[PDB]
Amino acid sequence: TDGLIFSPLPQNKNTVVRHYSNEQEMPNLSQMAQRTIDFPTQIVRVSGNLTGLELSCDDVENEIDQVFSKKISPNLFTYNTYVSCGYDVNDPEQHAINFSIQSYFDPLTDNAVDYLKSYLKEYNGYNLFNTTTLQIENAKGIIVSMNLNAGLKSNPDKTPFTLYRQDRNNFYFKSNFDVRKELISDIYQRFYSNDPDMILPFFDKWIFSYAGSVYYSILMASNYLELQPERIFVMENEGDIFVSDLRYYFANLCMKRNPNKHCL
Amino acid sequence: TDGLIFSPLPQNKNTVVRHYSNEQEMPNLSQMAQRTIDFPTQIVRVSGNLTGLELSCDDVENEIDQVFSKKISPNLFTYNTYVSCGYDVNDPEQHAINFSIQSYFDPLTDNAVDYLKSYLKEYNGYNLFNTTTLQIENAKGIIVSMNLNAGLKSNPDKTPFTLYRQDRNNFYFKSNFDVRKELISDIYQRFYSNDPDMILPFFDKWIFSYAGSVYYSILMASNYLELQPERIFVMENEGDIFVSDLRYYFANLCMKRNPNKHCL
Repeated sequence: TDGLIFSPLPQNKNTVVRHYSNEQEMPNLSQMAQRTIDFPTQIVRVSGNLTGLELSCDDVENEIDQVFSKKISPNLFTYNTYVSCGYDVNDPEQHAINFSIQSYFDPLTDNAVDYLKSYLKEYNGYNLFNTTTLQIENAKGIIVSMNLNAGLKSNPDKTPFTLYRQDRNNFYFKSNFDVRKELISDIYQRFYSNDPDMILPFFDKWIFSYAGSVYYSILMASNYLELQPERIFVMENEGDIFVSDLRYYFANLCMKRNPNKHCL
Repeated sequence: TDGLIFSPLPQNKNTVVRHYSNEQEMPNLSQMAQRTIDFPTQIVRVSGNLTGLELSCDDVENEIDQVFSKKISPNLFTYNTYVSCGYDVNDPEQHAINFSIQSYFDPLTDNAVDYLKSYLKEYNGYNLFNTTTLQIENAKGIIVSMNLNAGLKSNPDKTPFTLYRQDRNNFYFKSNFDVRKELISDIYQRFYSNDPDMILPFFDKWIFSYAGSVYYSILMASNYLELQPERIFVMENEGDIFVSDLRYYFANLCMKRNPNKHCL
């Protein structure tokens, strides 16, 4: 209802999907302080045609889970991973015909970085089904292009609301780890506050430099806010960006968390 | 008003702003095809503290227009320029205390490229007020992070409306010239259509691959659309991005242009 909400994943016919994530967990700053060096976000964007290989999607997904997903633990990494396998519904054995892996993940500590370098030594480039390779890439960086909605939602259980104002701001980060350490932590600490000396400086930092002044009136009139931090991964090659289908946004139900029913 | 609408940030207090652009001109694909030289988008992001120099904002704005804006003609360039000057409101002369130039522009013809290279040799690095220099930079490329709003606007003359759905999609372009040639032209040609075989394939191309299907219902229910194509200029240095405060969006007042008063 309120808090972090993940967008629904892509719907497709005759597909087994496995989805694994701990990104809903709040950033734990005490844990991330144990990483003392920058490390790039790891990106997987792999797919392949399996037609004729006589694999089942159970085999495909179990093998990917064994060489990738089960090696990335929620206690060492923040990750969001989506593994798809399409099958031939008309094939008497319903063999797989394709698969895809989409993932981003970040080591959370220096020890996690150590583990990661050993995992990569073993599995980067792993041959998947003699069709493609498990290629784990370094994102060069990430551009967050963040949208803010402020408005009045009559019915909190439904999607429509009266949009009063929309703003965009854009920031470059070295990694999704830094996004979580700096931006996501601050959303939790100050975006869900009705203390004016918390939320308005939050607006000045992330929306625009005097947004606190502009939004005081707007927050008094509003009861519902959203932040959509679109994460645009900047890859090494010129012109190569990656935006995962794995999205999240923040809904702020002021009407339910504050006595005055509004956001200030 | 509908079509391209400029959306600068709310003007800071005690500021003189001049805004110059021909970007509201629709793309003419036949004219744009006459350019054979790929050229990067030109970027100006200049600012300086003028406190104590006893300049008026008129002095500032006229000097900038003489060495910059007047030199970039709308018949050789597509440009968008915002020149700001803050003044000391309590100073009896209200002297200037700061200024900024924000601009992006593209040569429209091979001859315009010729003029540009000569203009740059003369004026790149020009001394502005013994405080900073006029620097024109090459954008490496542009990431467009485009937002779509669809909803129900009761009163077309005011801002609020009932938001039904929002989507983001992201694209890389080499230049703003390419953005206008590919995306902006298509906005004019198909987004401003109530032909389902025009607008819904537009959605399939630019929003997401089956957006026509999902939006069919929503466009029948909606009467108001917006596209916010945020242009994130990627500069040469790693981690260096530029977003101008000069934004534009496209409003589509389906109530004013279509017989059944809705977007389909």
